[PDB]
Amino acid sequence: QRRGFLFILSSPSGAGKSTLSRLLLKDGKLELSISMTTSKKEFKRKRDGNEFIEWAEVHGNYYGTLRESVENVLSTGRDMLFDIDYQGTKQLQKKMPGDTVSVFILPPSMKELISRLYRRAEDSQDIINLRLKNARTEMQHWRSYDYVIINENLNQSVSLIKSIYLAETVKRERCFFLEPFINGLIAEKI
Amino acid sequence: NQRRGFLFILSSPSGAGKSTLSRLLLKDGKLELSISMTTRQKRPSEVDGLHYHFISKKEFKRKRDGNEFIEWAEVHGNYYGTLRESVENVLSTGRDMLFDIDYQGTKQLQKKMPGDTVSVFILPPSMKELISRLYRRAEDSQDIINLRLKNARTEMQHWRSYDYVIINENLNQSVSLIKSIYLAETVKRERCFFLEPFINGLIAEKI
Repeated sequence: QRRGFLFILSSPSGAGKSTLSRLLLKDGKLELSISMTTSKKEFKRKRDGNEFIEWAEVHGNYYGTLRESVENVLSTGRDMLFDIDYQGTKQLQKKMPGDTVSVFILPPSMKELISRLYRRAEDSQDIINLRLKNARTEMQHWRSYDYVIINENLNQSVSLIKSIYLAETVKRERCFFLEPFINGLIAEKI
Repeated sequence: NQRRGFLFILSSPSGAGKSTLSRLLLKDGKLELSISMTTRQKRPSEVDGLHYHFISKKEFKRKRDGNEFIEWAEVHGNYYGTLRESVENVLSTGRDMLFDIDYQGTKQLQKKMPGDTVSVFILPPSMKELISRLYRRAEDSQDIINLRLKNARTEMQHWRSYDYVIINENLNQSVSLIKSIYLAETVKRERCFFLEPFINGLIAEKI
C-alpha cells in the first residue's frame, strides 16, 4: 500500500544508541540494516559500482549498506532503522530522496552530556573529552535533519520519535494506494 | 515563541468524522480553534462565536475589500473566511491553530504561508460507511444525503493538496494518528528557529 522509508536517528556523542534503538525495534515495525563488513575487493567493487547507499571506515574495517538490500525492504512497505552519524546520514539522504526521514537528538545541556559520559566507567577523562569534541562537530550538522528533539526526558523522547515515525507512515507522497482508492470512493455506485 | 506556530488544517468529506476529531483534538489545549466568519444564516441550535461569527453578505464583502481575510471561500453556496488578524494574534504567541475548512481555504493558506501549514485529509473507509455515518448523524432526509455525497466527491478530488491523508477506519486510531502528526510537526527542524542559538550555546559552553 505504501513505500517504506529509512528511519535515520543521529545523536551527538551517539549515547544510548543501543537503548533508544532497542526501544524502537521492540514492536517490529522497523527493520535493522545488516551491514557488510571487512572481501575487501568486493567492497571496492561494490563501491565502484555504486552498490553502497552508505559506507564508512570504523576502527580499521569497512562497513556498508547495499542499495539492493535496502531497496528490497522498502518496496514491500517495511521500514528500516539507521542509528548512524552525520556522515552516514548525508550519504543516505543524497542517494534516497523521499525515502529518508532523519531525526537529530540533542542533549539538554553539555553539563548533562558530560554527566552521562561520566557514568560509563570504561572511559578515561581523555576519551570523555574526545567524545565531547566529536559531539560538537556533529551538532554543527543539525541543519541536515528533518526533525530535532531535545532529549529532556527519555520517555518523552521515545514518544516523540514514535510520533515522527507514525506521522511519516501516512505522508501522502509515499501512500501510492491513495489515487485508485480515492477514485474508487468517488466512482462507487450508490 | 521558541518555534514557529503553525496552522493545523483538518478536512474531510462531510460525514467522515472531522467534527468529532476536532473536539477531541481541542481537549488538551495546545491548539486554538479558528472561528470563521460566515454569511450562512445562524441555525436555531447555533450560538455566535462558538464555531462561526455570523455576519451579513454586505459585511463579508466589506471585510474582503479591506483585505481582512487571509482566506475566504464560497462553500455550499455561503461565504466563509478567516480573519488575518486572528491568525496573526495566535501565531505571535508561538501558538498553533486548528482549522476546519475545505480545500479552497487550504490552498490559499498554503500559498500565503508556505511552511506554516500542516494539512490532513480524512477519508471514509467506504462510501457505504460514509452514508451509514450520515444517517446516524442528523435528521436524515435522502436529499441532504445525496447532496452531501456529491459534495464529498468534489472535495475528494482535491486530495493532492494535503500533506497527510488518513482513512478513518478506527476512531481511536485516527485520533492517535492525527495527534502523532501534530507532535511530529512541533519538532520539525525548519520551524525551530531557537535551534541555532541553543546549539551555538552547546558548542561554546565551557567544560
